[PDB]
Amino acid sequence: EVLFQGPMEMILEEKDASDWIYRGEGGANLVLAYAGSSPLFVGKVIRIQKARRKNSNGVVSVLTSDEQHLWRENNELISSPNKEVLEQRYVQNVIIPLLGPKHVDAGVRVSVSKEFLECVDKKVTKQRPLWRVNAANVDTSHDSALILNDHSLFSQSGGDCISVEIKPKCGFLPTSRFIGKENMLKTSVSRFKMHQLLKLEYIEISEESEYDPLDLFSGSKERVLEAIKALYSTPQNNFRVFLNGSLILGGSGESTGRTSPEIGYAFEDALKGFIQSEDGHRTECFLQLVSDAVYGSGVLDRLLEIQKLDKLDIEGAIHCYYDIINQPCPICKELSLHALPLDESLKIVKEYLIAATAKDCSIMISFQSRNAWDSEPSGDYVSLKPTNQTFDYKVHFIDLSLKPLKRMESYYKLDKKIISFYNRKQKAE
Ligand SMILES: Nc1ncnc2c1ncn2[C@@H]1O[C@H](COP(=O)(O)OP(=O)(O)O)[C@@H](O)[C@H]1O
Ligand SMILES: O=c1c(O)cccc2cc(O)c(O)c(O)c12
Ligand SMILES: [Mg+2]
Ligand SMILES: [Zn+2]
Repeated sequence: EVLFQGPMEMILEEKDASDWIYRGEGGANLVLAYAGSSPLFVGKVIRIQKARRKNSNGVVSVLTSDEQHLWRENNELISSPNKEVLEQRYVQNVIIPLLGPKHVDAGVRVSVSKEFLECVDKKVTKQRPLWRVNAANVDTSHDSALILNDHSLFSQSGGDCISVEIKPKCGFLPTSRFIGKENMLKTSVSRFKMHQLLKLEYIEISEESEYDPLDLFSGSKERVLEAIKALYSTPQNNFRVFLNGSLILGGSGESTGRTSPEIGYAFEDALKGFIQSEDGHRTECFLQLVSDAVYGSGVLDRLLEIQKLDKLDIEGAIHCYYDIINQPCPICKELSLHALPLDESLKIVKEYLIAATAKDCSIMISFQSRNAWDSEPSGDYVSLKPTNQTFDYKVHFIDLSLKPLKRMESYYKLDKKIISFYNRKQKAE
């Protein structure tokens, strides 16, 4: 019998920085994969908050007063001390009751020192997209991070692990009575298709995408495989494929261009030893695999129901927003929405923000080939007949983030700019 220290929370220090390597980033977070030898972290990633270069006391504020009231239904949620606890609690107490816990497993919090976040910042700057380093770096005045399972790995070997990420976007067309007569194309063209035109105007993509979200969310196995083939053709930032955690198709921390014959030949070859098919045929087999696992899993049906919590479109919901923040409505100048009880205006706005989490999130699908000698069977698999192979798979949601109340104004101005530009571009017959 020996004396042990009393329980204490783990803090990561300069030593532990080198055990992580750049994986990717979006607008809010940097993500790193564990390249070390500890069993705690094998097959994990860490999610670190970026800084884009407070209440009535000078003390910084986690949620604004309006946000505390909007989300007051859960007392723990609005009591969150930092953004890491807020995100755990949002996923645990808001999202998982709506999606289920099978395809969601929130993270585990961990503390970090300032030198750790200075190491990670210097470490990754070389592998980040340049316009990302222009706009944001690691927030080194923070003291927490989130640990999560690495969903590009099937097993927390003797055979490659191949996985895909799909950012599916909004899969339905609005039916709101609050969409004005001039804007009726919003009822027949998807937001994603109209948005493409504006992205081209701003040099953010090089070609219009072939992908249509109404296909992927249709419930038709023919339409679904068609969407997967369009994603492969024009991935932009909606499709990525990893081999043992390393990217082999799509953009790194950013969107990318069309799959050229040269790209396709390289990808066709990277699939050797996962798909057992003669040369020039593995790609066709792999896209059927992804399609079958997306449709067979069923995960998109419940996701679409959360998106449809946006019931009035932003053209309706924006009026409830201006009641919430006790402001004269700039849009009007309507005694319908503005005559609602406070509690109903609040519910509409809150469900709008929840819908946005589901319109903005991603799905990661990892695969295990039973060809490998150390594979283990499960109840979730796809049988590839043209290849006489069986692949087990897992599906998980990522980026289930709480949206800030004040972005409501941004949502409205982008929408107005999308539909106006599309309207103009089509007038030119
Ligand atoms: N849990 C995870 N497992 C594996 N890869 C992940 C995981 N979470 C994020 N990533 C990768 O890192 C990227 C950025 O993460 P994300 O949380 O979307 O950042 P942001 O919140 O800034 O959009 C993702 O697009 C994905 O490729
Ligand atoms: O393209 C995006 C988009 O089209 C819509 C909505 C949210 C996004 C959020 C991100 O963090 C990001 O990097 C994006 O690239 C997008
Ligand atoms: Mg993201
Ligand atoms: Zn109004």
